[PDB]
Amino acid sequence: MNYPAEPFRIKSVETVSMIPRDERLKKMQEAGYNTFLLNSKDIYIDLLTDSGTNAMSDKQWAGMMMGDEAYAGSENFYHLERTVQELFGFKHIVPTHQGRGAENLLSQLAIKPGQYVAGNMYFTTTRYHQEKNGAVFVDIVRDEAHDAGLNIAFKGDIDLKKLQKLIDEKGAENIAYICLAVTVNLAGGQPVSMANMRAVRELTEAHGIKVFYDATRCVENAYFIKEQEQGFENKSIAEIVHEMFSYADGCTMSGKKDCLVNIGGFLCMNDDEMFSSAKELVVVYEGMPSYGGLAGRDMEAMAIGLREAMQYEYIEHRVKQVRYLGDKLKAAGVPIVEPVGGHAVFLDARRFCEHLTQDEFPAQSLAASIYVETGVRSMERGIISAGRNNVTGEHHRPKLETVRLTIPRRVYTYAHMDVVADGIIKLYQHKEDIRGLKFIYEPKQLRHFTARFDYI
Amino acid sequence: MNYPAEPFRIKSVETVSMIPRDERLKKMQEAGYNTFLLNSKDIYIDLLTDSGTNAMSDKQWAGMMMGDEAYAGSENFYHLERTVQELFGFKHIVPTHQGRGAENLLSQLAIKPGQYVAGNMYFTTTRYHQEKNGAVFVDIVRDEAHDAGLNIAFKGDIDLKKLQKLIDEKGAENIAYICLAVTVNLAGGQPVSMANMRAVRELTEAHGIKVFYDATRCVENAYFIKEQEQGFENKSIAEIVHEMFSYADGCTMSGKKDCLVNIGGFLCMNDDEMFSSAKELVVVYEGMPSYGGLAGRDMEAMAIGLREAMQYEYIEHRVKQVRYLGDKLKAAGVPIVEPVGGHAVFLDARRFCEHLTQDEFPAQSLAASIYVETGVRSMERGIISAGRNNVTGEHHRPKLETVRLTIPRRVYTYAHMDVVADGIIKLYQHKEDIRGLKFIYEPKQLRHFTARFDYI
Amino acid sequence: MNYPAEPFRIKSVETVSMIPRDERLKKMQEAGYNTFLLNSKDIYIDLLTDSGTNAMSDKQWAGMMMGDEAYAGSENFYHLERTVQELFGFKHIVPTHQGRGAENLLSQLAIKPGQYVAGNMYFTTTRYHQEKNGAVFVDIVRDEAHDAGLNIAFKGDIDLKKLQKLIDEKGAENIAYICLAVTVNLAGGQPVSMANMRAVRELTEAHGIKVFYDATRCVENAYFIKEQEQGFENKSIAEIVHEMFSYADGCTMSGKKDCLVNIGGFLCMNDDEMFSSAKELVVVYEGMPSYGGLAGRDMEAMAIGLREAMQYEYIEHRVKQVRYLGDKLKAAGVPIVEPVGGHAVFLDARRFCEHLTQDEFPAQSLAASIYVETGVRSMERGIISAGRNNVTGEHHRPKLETVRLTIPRRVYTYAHMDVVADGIIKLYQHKEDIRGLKFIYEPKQLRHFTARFDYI
Amino acid sequence: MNYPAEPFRIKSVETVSMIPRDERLKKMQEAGYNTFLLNSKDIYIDLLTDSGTNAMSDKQWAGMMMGDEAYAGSENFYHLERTVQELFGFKHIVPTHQGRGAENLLSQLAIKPGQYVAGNMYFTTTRYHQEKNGAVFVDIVRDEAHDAGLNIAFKGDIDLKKLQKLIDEKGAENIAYICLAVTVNLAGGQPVSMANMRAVRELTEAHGIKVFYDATRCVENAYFIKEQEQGFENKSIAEIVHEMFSYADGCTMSGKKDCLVNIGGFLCMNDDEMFSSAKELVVVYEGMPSYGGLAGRDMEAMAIGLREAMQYEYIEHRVKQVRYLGDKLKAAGVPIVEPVGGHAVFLDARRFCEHLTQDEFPAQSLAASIYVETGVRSMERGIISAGRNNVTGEHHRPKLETVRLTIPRRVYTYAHMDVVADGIIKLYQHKEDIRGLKFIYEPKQLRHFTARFDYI
Ligand SMILES: CC1=C(O)/C(=C\N=C(/Cc2ccc(O)c(F)c2)C(=O)O)C(COP(=O)(O)O)=CN1
Ligand SMILES: CC1=C(O)/C(=C\N=C(/Cc2ccc(O)c(F)c2)C(=O)O)C(COP(=O)(O)O)=CN1
Ligand SMILES: CC1=C(O)/C(=C\N=C(/Cc2ccc(O)c(F)c2)C(=O)O)C(COP(=O)(O)O)=CN1
Ligand SMILES: CC1=C(O)/C(=C\N=C(/Cc2ccc(O)c(F)c2)C(=O)O)C(COP(=O)(O)O)=CN1
Ligand SMILES: [K+]
Ligand SMILES: [K+]
Ligand SMILES: [K+]
Ligand SMILES: [K+]
Repeated sequence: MNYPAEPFRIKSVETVSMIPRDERLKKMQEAGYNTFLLNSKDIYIDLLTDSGTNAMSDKQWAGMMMGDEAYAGSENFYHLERTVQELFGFKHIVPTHQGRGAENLLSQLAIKPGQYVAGNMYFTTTRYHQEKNGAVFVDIVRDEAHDAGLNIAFKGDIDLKKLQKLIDEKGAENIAYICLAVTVNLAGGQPVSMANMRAVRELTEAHGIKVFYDATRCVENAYFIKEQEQGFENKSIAEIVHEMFSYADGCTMSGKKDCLVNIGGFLCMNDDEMFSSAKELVVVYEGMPSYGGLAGRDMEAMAIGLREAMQYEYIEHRVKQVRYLGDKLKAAGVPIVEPVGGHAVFLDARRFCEHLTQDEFPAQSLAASIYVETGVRSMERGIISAGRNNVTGEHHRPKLETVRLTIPRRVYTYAHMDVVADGIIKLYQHKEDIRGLKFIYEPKQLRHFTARFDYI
Repeated sequence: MNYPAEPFRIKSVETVSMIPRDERLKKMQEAGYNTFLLNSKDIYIDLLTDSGTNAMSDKQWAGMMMGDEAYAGSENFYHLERTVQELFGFKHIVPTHQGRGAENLLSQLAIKPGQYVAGNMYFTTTRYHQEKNGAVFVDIVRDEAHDAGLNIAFKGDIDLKKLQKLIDEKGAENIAYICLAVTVNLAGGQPVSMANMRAVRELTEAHGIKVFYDATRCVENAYFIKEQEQGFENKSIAEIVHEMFSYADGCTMSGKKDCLVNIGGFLCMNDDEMFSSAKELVVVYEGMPSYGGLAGRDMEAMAIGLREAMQYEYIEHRVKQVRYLGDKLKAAGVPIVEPVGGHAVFLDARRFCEHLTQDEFPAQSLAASIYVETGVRSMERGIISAGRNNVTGEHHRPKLETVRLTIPRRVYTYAHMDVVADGIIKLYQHKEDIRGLKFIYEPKQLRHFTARFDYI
Repeated sequence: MNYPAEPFRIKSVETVSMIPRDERLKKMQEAGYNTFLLNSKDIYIDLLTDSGTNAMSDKQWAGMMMGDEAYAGSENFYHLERTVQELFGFKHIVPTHQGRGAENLLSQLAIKPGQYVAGNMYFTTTRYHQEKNGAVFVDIVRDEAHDAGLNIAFKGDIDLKKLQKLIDEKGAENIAYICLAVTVNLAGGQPVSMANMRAVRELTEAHGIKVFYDATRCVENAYFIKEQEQGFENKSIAEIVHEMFSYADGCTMSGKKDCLVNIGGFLCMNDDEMFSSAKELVVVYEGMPSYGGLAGRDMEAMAIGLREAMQYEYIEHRVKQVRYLGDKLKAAGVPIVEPVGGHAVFLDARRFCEHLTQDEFPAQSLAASIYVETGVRSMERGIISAGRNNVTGEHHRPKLETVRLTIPRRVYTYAHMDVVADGIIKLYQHKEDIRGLKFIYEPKQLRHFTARFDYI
Repeated sequence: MNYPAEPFRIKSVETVSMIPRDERLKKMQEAGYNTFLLNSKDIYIDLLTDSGTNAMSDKQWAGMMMGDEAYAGSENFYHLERTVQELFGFKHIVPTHQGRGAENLLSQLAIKPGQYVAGNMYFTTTRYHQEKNGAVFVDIVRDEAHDAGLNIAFKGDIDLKKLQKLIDEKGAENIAYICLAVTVNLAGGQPVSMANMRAVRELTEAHGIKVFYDATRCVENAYFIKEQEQGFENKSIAEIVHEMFSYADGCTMSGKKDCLVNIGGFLCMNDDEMFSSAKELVVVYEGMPSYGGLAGRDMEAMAIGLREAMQYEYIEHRVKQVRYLGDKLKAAGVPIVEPVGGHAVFLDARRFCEHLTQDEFPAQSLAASIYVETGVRSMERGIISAGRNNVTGEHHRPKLETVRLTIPRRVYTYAHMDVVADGIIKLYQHKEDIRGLKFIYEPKQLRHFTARFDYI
């Protein structure tokens, strides 16, 4: 089916409600026109992020009651370890409270100052942690991933020619590692093909370069592989996931996405020495190698969640619900990044706000207008998030200037998607009304989280 | 709005799945062609009943962690007591584990053998408990309630002429009480108007006759009053509910319906003497006057749920979701009871299976076929449920021969409704294939729950 | 150990507090000097009963999150069914909301008016249900069970000579069944030996008489067999429990005791015909044969709890904690029923209040005084509970006139036991102050639950 | 009362068990004789730490069901924020996943390389983050805090003459801040007096020096003030806590101690500019200013638990339960740190193992032997934990060479304390059997967490 019914039913609910437009106007201004700064109770449908906002199952809530809260050697850590070893096939695991805790560890463990890290498109926390440890980030994603309107499969693939050029020009020894993300968040939640994963393994292995996956949305990625990559139509999601990670030396994971939890992450690796070093560092920032800044009950819920995520009907519906929202938006001519990704519809604010230049922050302003007009919260994924160039002080200027309608797993229905689409479509009819913004307060890094703006 | 989005979002889920038709064929025969005898894991979408199958809120689950499990005087009982006193306006409450526990008490308390009980249509457990205690049930519902296809408002209303006729012919002193149900389940979930409740109160009070409400779906009932009775458009659901019970001497309640819980009921009354007698009897069958066969945590969840149920947007959506299913079926030509009621769509098995006689049990067989062809469980509400005449031994033979597609509160989506409608519409295309049934095992009372059948 | 440390640790808590003496004085008066009528919030340590007041484990609370709330065929019911079949060895089980629900079913199913039911001492709800159905209760417990101060093992044993006498004088066909309770609650929590169950099975079998156990505290009973009956020292609690029920035709169970839950019970039987008849009747009073008036989650919690109860260290500590309280009392010369039973210490009010006659209700008044002086709630288990002779209207006058300090499973500590002991011992120093009571309001049955009194 | 009964009762339990000595011997060797490396399942009574191991209340578990899991502006964050503002009286709060996350933030925010941080005794993570950010740690605790056997009140107090000397010799501008911990963990859980907090506040404010409290066991600290400092006997615990922090510029807090939770922490400050900088940094390591690496439900549980901690009878019993264990050990002549502190009894391993030198790691070995002989886990708090001098590479070699029997809040009973005491006293009788240890694996920082040893 184009659009399957939910492969689950509702066990428990939380209410939603909408404050009137006059009040939303005030709230948007109080938040300095940054949706990050709005309060949860003032939001009707919260599409800021699919991170940590997921609905857990009855089985996970059973796990929540069985936390072994020991400071060291918790049974829940061992359940998590066994599960990740079985499903991902990595030798070793260090839990972290969430994904950027794992990025902090990886970056300190695997980067020498002066080295290059090459990735399939930047990510905000990921790039900050690479740069603060002395690395230069090099984008090796295929060109197509920066082309918003282009409807092509596997937009997240690395261009092997860009990888080869980095190697030839800078030398393999000067490359800390390749960061391969599945899916690619800022490209629109775009998947990477198994073919590309295998090809990257082969090239890097030949030159002795390590490859660490960002595994955060690896199950959405696995779904696209099953759906679209020839040869995989009859493989299980679990088989796909396991093969994906066989092409990697380790991974960072925010469990707050595809592990279907509200908190949690981990760092994996095959190398014994790196594992030892990781454990020496985890106690500095996170907690013991057997809790990593998580309560025992959360290691448990994460272990259970990862295994649930492998169910075909669950992930098919997950992805197709997002696709449904995108299809409704397209049917009305609303410009979006194509194809629709695993976790979100990305409005293309470059097209939506043609009357604004990127320097007046059209994505940031569009996200504010969406809230004011509909009570829906969405996220800036453009020039603000991209941050400043750490050598020149200028904005990084991504080609993609987008607003992310991000869907938490198992929280909303198609009726909620219809409400979102209807509201965005009405706003599009008067898109010329959206005004440019300027900074009135800009943090020194990861500025999108807490920046404040005013209208031009 | 015709069909509002859910005014809540999902906090936790439980998976659903479907076993193939060939296995369902076998399971249906193992169940003696009676949907009550099917196992839960063998059912894809379970519309057997809206009783006790509801999804609770996060707030209710918080109350589930706060059970004061004292054998007597639990703080949870006091919370329930004051909630019901506030919302229903009755003087006294006695908790029971569910509705038929309250029916057992009322019937033993209020019936002298040989007396009449008059109601707006029979109900199965209610009539059995009336008859077990020596009463003769008299149906005083308006004639239109028995006319499946007749689309009129407030089909649940008592015909005051029938009540008057009973008083005239039998004498007021020979009437134990009037049972006034809101809504009327077996009529299709049909509401009773405020005007009717008032007229019933006036006539009964003039003859000294007691009126006990069956409050089980009172909130659905209050919704229909708000929506359709002129003079009530601007009243809150809560003030409608309170006014309704101001015309009663007490009530039975299965909380497993409109109190949004999985177990729980109670008996209310204004009379001090009956309250005293009720407390003497509750300890025989249920438990103390302060737990009545419930865990403290369940009195808590029931108190919280009754109050949540008064939110307009919740109950508007609840009722319109049922209406949506009914609208799809009607549009495709599938025969249903009209108008659509508060809790369920009722297929008209008489019209659906015109090739069968009522003696061949078309509702029971239609329910079996629905399960075989779709994995949806539905309920017989026809000749089987109506039981036998306890004087003559003949089947009661109700005019309404129906299969009930019953919707748990806050559990399913419109997509689930679409799946259900598609399946029933497909079966309707070959309705001539539905075969008649005969009993192979018949229980001595309430026979629909566990009777077994074979095809004739 | 005489007194083992708890074989568990605390996963969660609820607070306790004590209102001052002058407030307790007022509350006791407002409660008509009946401890049943006190509110939970006004109680410091609530020892009214071990029924439904148990602390569940983390595993049970895990189970509480996994309720399959289906109206029929719940997976939780099948887990319960398979657990009871495995552990008790009965063919069939019918769930009930608690114990007296099962007694209602048994008594209606197995008693013809005019017949005798013989038991190892009466119990309150049990005897009422026997009588209501037209049986005469005959006490066949050994004489020693009525001798409060006698310290002998297996006081709950049936006297085979009394059973034989009944067979000889009334005929086997006039005995509905034998009701063998393990342990015997009103004898002081006294166990029955395996030797005795064997002998009763043999005598009843020879005469075609049925034996139904009251299984309510069968695990406490199994503990005494293991501790004290020759040949059982190396048998597991589970092995002992299974052998016990191999001597029975069925059982009633209140799960609210040894199944470690807050609500729940069941009826078991080996006979196919009785099982069919039980299922016809369960739907009248309780619910479906597959929920019996319980939420799915509670059948789950009860299935888990029954299996947990078989852990030797748990039930060892359970029983020895009670024994600890009894030993502290005996050390101070406070008169109690001997030996200490499985679930409670029974103060011997006959000796404690030797200045009052039984017609002045010493046990009722002692219970009132204990609350006033200490904030501890305890239960009348004497002339009040015994009720009225249904032929003569006089009080039944049990030899045992006792006040029960009943200990919920896994709730209190030895320090709590010490506080209770200190309070009772202090009261004992001035026991002469305890005043006689008289009825002010007397229910027609099970009078102890809600009766009100005043000082003579 | 010397030792009060628990001012709560048990709501739910988790089982404990003991593996036999021969298995414990093997597990201990497998853990390289480091108790941190043992598995929770292999531990009978786990006294490793009071961090994150607490039992929550029913009210907290209710709060666990009401997590608003929004990525930004969660209602649970606002509850935590207003709770801490009310109770601690700081202007601003930034949540962190636990204490060392708050220490990472404070140290990066408030230290310029080469500055001094002075504190009332070192702590492990605290000193590491100070040093890693370029500070030199200066111990300004009174000399008596380092004298295990010296029983004096308020041993945690800063020596004002050491602070004055630091200011005189280094200059106030070269002091990054003062770290004032309440209680002082490594001194034995020793309280700081209100008089000392005032004196430190006066001196630091005169030189424009900031004082940040380590708030981790501030409620235990408040208890000692109430119990022992003249002029506070009639004040509530909450009034005392609020006054304490009125002498501070901010705090770090691990909520995993006195906030009665299993995960959680925060950083407080009064200064607006520092709040802004902390928010710029929190997003790097932890998460948003409104979740800081915690699930919404954990911010809820922490807000609830901090408020519960202020209950006098709760904290009185908490501290007096520790005292009970300490009193038992002292009476048998087992050497301990005196007086007994808020959270633990510290065995004095220098005196316990007088036949060993500190170079042979007697605290580390004594902890290993306690586990082998008793199944009780305890913590090294001596030469291993103290780590190496970051200039010379020599062991810090603290005067206090101790093993900590650390008591989680609301988890164990006095009977568990008796079992622990019995086992320690028994081991003390053959204390000369305890063998010296040497490193076989030594981490580069915080080495006690994962170091492995072998017998000399
Ligand atoms: C592919 C990847 C992520 O998507 C990711 C997180 N994602 C978020 C949360 C967030 C992160 C960065 C932002 O600029 C942002 F505005 C929102 C999100 O909504 O997209 C992390 C970091 O994992 P943590 O969030 O568990 O630390 C690593 N890798
Ligand atoms: C208007 C009313 C009810 O609808 C009702 C129950 N209703 C059910 C459950 C059920 C009852 C009787 C059946 O023949 C049946 F097949 C199903 C239902 O599905 O409709 C009760 C009794 O409340 P209890 O179920 O809490 O005891 C009293 N009054
Ligand atoms: C050996 C047996 C029991 O002990 C028992 C109950 N016991 C209670 C509760 C109660 C019962 C009767 C009283 O007079 C009383 F004051 C208190 C108790 O505290 O002892 C039941 C009945 O099980 P239900 O309580 O689940 O219906 C059957 N059999
Ligand atoms: C006075 C203070 C603490 O006691 C403290 C922690 N205490 C622990 C856990 C632990 C910490 C350090 C160790 O060497 C250790 F072996 C155990 C403990 O058991 O004592 C923290 C840090 O708070 P976090 O643990 O929430 O990050 C800051 N300040
Ligand atoms: K249910
Ligand atoms: K209870
Ligand atoms: K923990
Ligand atoms: K979250």
